[PDB]
Amino acid sequence: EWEALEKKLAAXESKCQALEKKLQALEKKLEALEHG
Amino acid sequence: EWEALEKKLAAXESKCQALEKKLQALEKKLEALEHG
Amino acid sequence: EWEALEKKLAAXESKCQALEKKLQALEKKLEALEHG
Ligand SMILES: [Zn+2]
Ligand SMILES: [Zn+2]
Ligand SMILES: [Zn+2]
Repeated sequence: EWEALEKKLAAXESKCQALEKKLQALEKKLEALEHG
Repeated sequence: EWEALEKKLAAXESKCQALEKKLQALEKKLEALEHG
Repeated sequence: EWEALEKKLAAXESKCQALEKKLQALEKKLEALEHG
């Protein structure tokens, strides 16, 4: 299913970008603890 | 290689889902420190 | 665009692998705090 694969890849991209931002948010909190 | 691309995309999905759960597990530990 | 989808999937893979390593790096720092 070609069109379904295109959409799956786009969802792939969205989920990774959301995880990158969630990792940055946790890094901010961890750094506050590390330098507190 | 069409069939190889389908499988690569499925592995893609599995790895992201595993990373999302690993991020949740680290968030739990960080929150315990933040509110300790 | 078949060739563009192949490349997008490869970028997908690279970004997940980079995020896995970033999560490991944050886990190392969190563990230092947790056992400090
Ligand atoms: Zn630091
Ligand atoms: Zn908190
Ligand atoms: Zn620990």
